[PDB]
Amino acid sequence: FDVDVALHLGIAYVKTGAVDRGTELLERSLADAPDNVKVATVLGLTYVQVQKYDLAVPLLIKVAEANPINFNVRFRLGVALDNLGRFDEAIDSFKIALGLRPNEGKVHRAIAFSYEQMGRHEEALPHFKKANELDEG
Repeated sequence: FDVDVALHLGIAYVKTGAVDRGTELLERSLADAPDNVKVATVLGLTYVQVQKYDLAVPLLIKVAEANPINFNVRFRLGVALDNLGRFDEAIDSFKIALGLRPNEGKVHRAIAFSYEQMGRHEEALPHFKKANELDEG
């Protein structure tokens, strides 16, 4: 069973719409199986850079299962989910990113925006507060 072929066969089914079938393959290529996980991490993060949020998400979710405590992966998966309009998933992933680094203001900010996009202003406020008291001064 060829893993390089699974990741790329996986990603093409995601873009195609069959997000179930691809994510099976993607999962099947990152296991505690390889280092294909490094390749999936760069693709995932790059797809968020290049605003292909559609595709970044399954990767970064399966990356996150395989490397559960990569801060940048939970943070950018948050950013991508937020751009897809999946705000609860985004807050949930930003919460974990803050768990790994409680003093990244950029993460309080992002979570404040996700709440606001749901029209939940009182919940946004403390994060806006913490976001501001976590840089100068």
